[PDB]
Amino acid sequence: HSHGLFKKLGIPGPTPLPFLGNILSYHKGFCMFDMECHKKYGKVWGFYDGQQPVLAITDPDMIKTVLVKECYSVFTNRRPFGPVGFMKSAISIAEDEEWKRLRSLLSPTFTSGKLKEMVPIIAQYGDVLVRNLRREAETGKPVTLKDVFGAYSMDVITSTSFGVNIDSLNNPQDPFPFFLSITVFPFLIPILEVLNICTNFLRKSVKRMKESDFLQLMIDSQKALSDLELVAQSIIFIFAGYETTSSVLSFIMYELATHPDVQQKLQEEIDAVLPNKAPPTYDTVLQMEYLDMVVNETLRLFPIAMRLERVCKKDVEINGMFIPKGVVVMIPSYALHRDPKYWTEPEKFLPERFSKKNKDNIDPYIYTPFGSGPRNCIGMRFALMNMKLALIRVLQNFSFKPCKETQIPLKLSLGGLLQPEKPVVLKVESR
Amino acid sequence: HSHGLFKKLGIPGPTPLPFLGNILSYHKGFCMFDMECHKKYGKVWGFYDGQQPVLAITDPDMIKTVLVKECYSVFTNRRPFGPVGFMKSAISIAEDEEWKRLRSLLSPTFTSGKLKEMVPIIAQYGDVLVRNLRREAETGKPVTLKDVFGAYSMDVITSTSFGVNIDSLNNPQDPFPFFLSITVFPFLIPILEVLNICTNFLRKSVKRMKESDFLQLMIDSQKALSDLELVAQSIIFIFAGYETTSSVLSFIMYELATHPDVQQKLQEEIDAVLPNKAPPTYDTVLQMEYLDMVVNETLRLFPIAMRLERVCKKDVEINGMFIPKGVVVMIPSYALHRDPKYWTEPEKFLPERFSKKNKDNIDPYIYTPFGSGPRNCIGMRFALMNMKLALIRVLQNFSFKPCKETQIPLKLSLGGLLQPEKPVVLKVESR
Ligand code: HEM
Ligand code: HEM
Ligand SMILES: O=C(N[C@H](CS[C@H](Cc1ccccc1)C(=O)NCCCc1cccnc1)Cc1c[nH]c2ccccc12)c1cccnc1
Ligand SMILES: O=C(N[C@H](CS[C@H](Cc1ccccc1)C(=O)NCCCc1cccnc1)Cc1c[nH]c2ccccc12)c1cccnc1
Repeated sequence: HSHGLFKKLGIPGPTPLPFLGNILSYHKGFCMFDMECHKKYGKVWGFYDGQQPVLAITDPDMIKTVLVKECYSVFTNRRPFGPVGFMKSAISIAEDEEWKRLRSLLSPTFTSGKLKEMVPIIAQYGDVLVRNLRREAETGKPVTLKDVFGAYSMDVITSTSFGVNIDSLNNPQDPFPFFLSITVFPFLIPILEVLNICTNFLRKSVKRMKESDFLQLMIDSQKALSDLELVAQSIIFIFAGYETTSSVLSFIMYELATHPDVQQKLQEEIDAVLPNKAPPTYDTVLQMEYLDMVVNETLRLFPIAMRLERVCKKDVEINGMFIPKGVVVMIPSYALHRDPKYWTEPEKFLPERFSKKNKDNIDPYIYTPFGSGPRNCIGMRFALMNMKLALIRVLQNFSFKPCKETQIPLKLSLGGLLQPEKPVVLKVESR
Repeated sequence: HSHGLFKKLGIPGPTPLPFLGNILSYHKGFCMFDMECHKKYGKVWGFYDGQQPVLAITDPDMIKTVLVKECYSVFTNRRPFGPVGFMKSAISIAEDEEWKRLRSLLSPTFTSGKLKEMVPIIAQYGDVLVRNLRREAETGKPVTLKDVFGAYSMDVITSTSFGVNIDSLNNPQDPFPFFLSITVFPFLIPILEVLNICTNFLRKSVKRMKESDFLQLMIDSQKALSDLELVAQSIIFIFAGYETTSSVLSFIMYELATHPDVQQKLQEEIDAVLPNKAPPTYDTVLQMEYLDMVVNETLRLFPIAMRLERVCKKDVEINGMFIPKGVVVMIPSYALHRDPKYWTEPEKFLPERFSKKNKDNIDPYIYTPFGSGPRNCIGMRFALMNMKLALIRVLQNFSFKPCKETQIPLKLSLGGLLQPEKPVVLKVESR
């Protein structure tokens, strides 16, 4: 019934099938859908996830309008996500006024100082990361990167926010389809919101963080903060600092392997700023510009978010286009990062895109790997530091080459989340 | 899970059973529940319709705060009602900005002038109402009031808004449980919102009001007005002008019958202002004060709405009480109209409560038969005029006495909506 909203507004888009909308088109993944749609319809198009209208925009001013200018007023919240349960109070899932309070309460966790407090602490598990890697390198056995990176990433997040120290080769107490049917049956979300389909593992263990850091800064600031809400924020932070940190690290190492000129040119800078394999510090990391380039260029090819979303909470007319209340506005971050109308040879890995000679010819509303505006990635600065500190210690000791079973070229997960089809396996040699 | 919100806030209320909340207590009707709860817990209490917290308030300043002071900001919308379908666009069901536009677009329908245009037109079907009554009076047969009143009321609404003239003794083309399960399964509302469970009778007939009045004033003002939205507003107006007008008229005549001193004292005023059985006009109706008293006192005993409701759309602290977002605030209009801490002998029918000698000792936030603030009854003035014009022509010609089968004392419908258990049947004699 509601499948004529874009036929009405004169906005092009793929013809939706009843009930399904255009979800059958996701058979190649969200990214191949947005890339094709970006070609088919232009700067603006609209489709339907079930009965839910999605408006895709690609205009830098419209994107600046949505994510920044009209954030607090109209585009405060993301698509409703359920069933969540108590996790409705998580910052990334909370809406309107409740989200504003959580954003203020958790913002001072990633100040330039609180991050600088974390550099002496992060410098530990990188040496566990090297020593765990020196074992699988002295034996000529190819290495699953996400295993030893995730083992590292998990070690970082548990201490940077709480303080628990665990080598992630022994028992790691941290375990963690149908979401398609959720889009045809979003009416089933409130259904599952009563049968408590939301494990009690950390729901009582992290709840029993009696402690009698991020965990410190929460009870210290407790219209204040709750406790079951404190657990939910811990779950969000623990996931992000693990999966996002590890997945991107595998992405970077795959590119350094298939582009050995970029791997050596980066190794030459690390030994320069840090001679005699010096331990990386807060200020020596921010000095390395080629490392910043390699990180940014990998995030162009693999923005793990793929899409930025905002629910339009009332009728508006942004940049000369009427947008009705309830529409989910979408920024195809993946399709924008590979749009040839902005990037030269956009499928190629070229870190020189982000050189200070060329970093000005890049629109920060086309390149948006961390979002933008008041609801951008809250851990953007931390994640950049945690990854870079990891990249320094690893490349200071090991080089990386492709293996026989290394998937070249890498296929993206044609499924839901931005991951590789096959895991990233590379040979590791010792310098 | 959410059954501790009032246990937390220190707000008293009946202990909710899981899933059901306190809906089993509705076995005597909403009114006997609110009256008892008003006694048990005092100025403020809270219960649960399923999993849905309801906060009942009785404080005149708090009521003034909710319905008027913080209407546009926090208490804009009523409880979500579904499945509705296209009727989501009806003014009484629409929310926030969409409702503001509809309220402005439909407000000038009931100006003092547009109503005055309707007095010469309403004066027709009252004579059909008398002539239909003179037949069942010359025969000594008791009369079902709501039949001949509803036949009258329907005749008024179809012409006052569109223009169609029909004696309501021939075929009337206007026909019109589980809502309890809706409260335990409000998660099922979005479910039914896709299977179009919302007849096409006027959905295409009223949609085919080509006309090529309320209907006039809609296309004339067509960020403007739509057409399927035009149908929905017609359905709302047609129901209200029928059921509310007829039901209250039966209520008034029952009270005049069981209180013949009030019936004669009212008949004496009507013949005074309108001698020689003069036709009532706009200004002769507004002059009759005892008729205004009888109308108001009946609306005290039988406020057909029973309850006023507002969804609290964000955290607030009104009159020194914190109220969390999502709570449905409720004004027990029925229980307030019979509260002995404001009314003397509140079960007795005493029109002298509203005499200009005593109409000042009445708080207009305790007596709220039409709501209050920007979202009060939009047809308040019209309905008062339509009923009073009907009461004049009827009492000018007939007196009313109780019958053998007349339910004395009247039992209210222990069910959902404010109606009598048995229909109102009274003997009609000719003056
Ligand atoms: C390479 C690593 C990461 C990338 C590329 C990334 C990217 C993003 C993006 C694109 C968004 C959405 C922004 C928007 O919609 O405008 C986001 C949100 C968010 N990120 Fe990250 N992120 C990363 C790591 C992290 C880390 C380490 C944390 C640790 C706490 C984190 C916490 C969050 C939270 C809480 C949100 C939701 C913010 C809100 O709704 O207010 N992320 N991230
Ligand atoms: C004796 C007759 C009537 C009584 C006692 C009555 C009472 C009420 C009450 C108590 C409300 C809710 C106000 C609030 O929540 O604050 C309401 C709303 C409403 N009434 Fe009436 N009403 C009557 C007749 C009518 C008539 C004849 C119409 C014709 C159009 C009408 C149209 C409406 C509408 C559209 C609303 C919803 C207003 C909104 O949501 O903005 N009513 N009425
Ligand atoms: O994963 C989606 N997330 C949100 C809705 S809640 C989700 C809840 C969650 C918590 C923990 C683990 C998985 C899921 C969440 O809290 N995730 C951020 C936390 C980690 C993180 C990841 C990346 C960067 N930083 C931090 C929409 C979204 C759209 N675009 C985004 C971009 C970035 C972050 C979130 C979003 C999504 C999954 C499937 C279907 N629909 C939505
Ligand atoms: O009937 C409820 N109505 C609303 C929700 S939508 C309802 C939709 C409707 C339209 C037509 C016929 C029946 C129902 C509506 O449009 N009705 C006003 C129109 C007539 C009218 C009646 C009286 C006075 N004026 C005009 C809540 C409400 C709460 N208190 C009120 C007081 C007055 C009006 C509405 C409300 C209710 C029924 C069962 C369960 N929940 C809600």
